Amino acid sequence: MTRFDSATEVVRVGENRYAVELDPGYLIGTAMNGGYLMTVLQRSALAESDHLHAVSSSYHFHRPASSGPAEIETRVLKRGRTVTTVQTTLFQEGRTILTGTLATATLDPHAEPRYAAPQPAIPPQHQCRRVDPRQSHLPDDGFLARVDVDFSPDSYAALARERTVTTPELCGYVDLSARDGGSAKDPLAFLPLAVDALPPIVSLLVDWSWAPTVELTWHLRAIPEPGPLAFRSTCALVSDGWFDENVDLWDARGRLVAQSRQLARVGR
Amino acid sequence: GMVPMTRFDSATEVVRVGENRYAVELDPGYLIGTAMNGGYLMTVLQRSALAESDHLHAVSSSYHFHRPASSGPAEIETRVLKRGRTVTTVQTTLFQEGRTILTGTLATATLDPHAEPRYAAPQPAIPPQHQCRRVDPDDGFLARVDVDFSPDSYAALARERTVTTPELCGYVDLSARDGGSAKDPLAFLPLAVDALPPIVSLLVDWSWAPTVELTWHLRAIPEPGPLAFRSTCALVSDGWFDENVDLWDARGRLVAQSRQLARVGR
Ligand SMILES: [Cl-]
Ligand SMILES: [Cl-]
Ligand SMILES: [Cl-]
Ligand SMILES: [Cl-]
Repeated sequence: MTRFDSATEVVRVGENRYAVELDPGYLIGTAMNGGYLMTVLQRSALAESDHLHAVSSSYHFHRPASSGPAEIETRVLKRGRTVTTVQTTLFQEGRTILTGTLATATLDPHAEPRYAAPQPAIPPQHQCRRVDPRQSHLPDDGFLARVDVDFSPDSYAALARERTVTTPELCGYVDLSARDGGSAKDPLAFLPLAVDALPPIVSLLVDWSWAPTVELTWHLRAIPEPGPLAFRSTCALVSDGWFDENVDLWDARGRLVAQSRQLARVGR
Repeated sequence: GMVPMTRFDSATEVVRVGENRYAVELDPGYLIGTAMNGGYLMTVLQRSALAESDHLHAVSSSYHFHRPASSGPAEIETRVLKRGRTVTTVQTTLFQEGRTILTGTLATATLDPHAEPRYAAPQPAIPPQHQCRRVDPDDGFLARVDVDFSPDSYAALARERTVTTPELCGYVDLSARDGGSAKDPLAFLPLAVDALPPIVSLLVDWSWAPTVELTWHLRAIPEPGPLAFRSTCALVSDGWFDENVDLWDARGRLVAQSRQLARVGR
């Protein structure tokens, strides 16, 4: 087992009802990381579905969650031969935290694209640079110790402020941490965390290092084989406190597997 | 003279029939075959959502399309999920003939009309509207909008060009035929993001291309007038494609970012 496998398990407690334990190791401060809460909700949805994969998932974040127990309430909105859509909502201390709606279907793992834009040039993982997480009061050194994130030299330079930031862009490789048990066993389970496992892109543009997510929708495009994911994060506009963070993930083979866009407002 | 209001203004109004309950008439003029255009269905849901909100604007709207709608009456059911000082989130579902058509969840907030970007990537180069081309010809959806394509985009659609990267750009607006430019562009954005030819047309022949999910974000209050657009797509595989539409207003300000995931087949 990897820490993630244990941390993200959801137990069926009743019909359309699940129980989960939020692992404080995924705290980014006083709130749980959003991607971790997505991972748990994704599990609830596929448990209720006749299809294997979460092909489009839209999540609306209402309030921060903390460690300990949380409860999940699911609802199938539409069942179909190709697409089955499930609504899943997370509760904690009598309050709604987050709601997701997921279009589930079963993708062909050997499907050949009819068209595919090339993966943008990203340096090999060995030429990339990682920042060793220092110790933290957060349980087991909090969120930053749950994932290994390798940045291209330019991305590192950007985050470390040792270079000019003309256009906001980060890239490199991401995976579950070596510390917690190595690469994800089930990549698909990890994608919802992966899309939200990187430094907020806004940190490169205004002087806020984070924002609570308001909305994130992400799409599964191909079935990835296990291993670290190549990532690229961009932003087209910061205005009236609002910013867009666009994260794409590719696999070892250069196959686009995830396209994510979240919207968040600074100072909330 | 001119009509004091557009077809769109009448066609997309919603009546409150009870608590968290609205009635709406789907205008057959917005049909693409037997199924109502998705953006028109979004416009109507957005109205119901804002009617239930203490905030003015639909900042993030995520929509899941369960089944196609036909013309005639439909009923809308709303639900406030979260109320806040900055954000209020409203769920809204559309029903027709006892069946769930579409469900949207909208993060609503009030954006500052005078707010200026702290950062902005550049609008892509798009020829002016006068150098663009409109298809010369249909009492359905294509007559509800006026869509001008860059010469290269027109050439691509007309198959007069070798397409490499699937891209379309130009200007879009409510049609002259229907009363001219949108009088409330904020109400028109949910239709605009889904008012273009499917991007997958450039890559494959297709007989059906239904939207599965669309999420779009409102980035600035647009000034009235035709919207500059750009539509792109990164992968068409296993019968699915992504359609990414960005919209800018007359002053080159980014106002909408849309991504939909859709099926494609023959
Ligand atoms: Cl925090
Ligand atoms: Cl059903
Ligand atoms: Cl079906
Ligand atoms: Cl509330």
